[PDB]
Amino acid sequence: VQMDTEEVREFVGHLERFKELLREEVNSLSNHFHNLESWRDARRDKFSEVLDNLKSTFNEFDEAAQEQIAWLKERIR
Repeated sequence: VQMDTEEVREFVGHLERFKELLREEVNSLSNHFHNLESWRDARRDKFSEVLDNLKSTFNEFDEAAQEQIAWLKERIR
């Protein structure tokens, strides 16, 4: 066999935990932020967006990670 399936299984598991953790952590952070009633200048607005470009980047990572996980699981046979 070429690939080492045990090594690959372990990485897949880790990729899975990492991508579930980050989505839950960024939702958490975002729900907290948008729930601040008293910070509402143009700075809050500048961060709202910085948070949004983080959220977009994670979900693109998420999508790319899911497709790699699929390929690797297939390779495993």
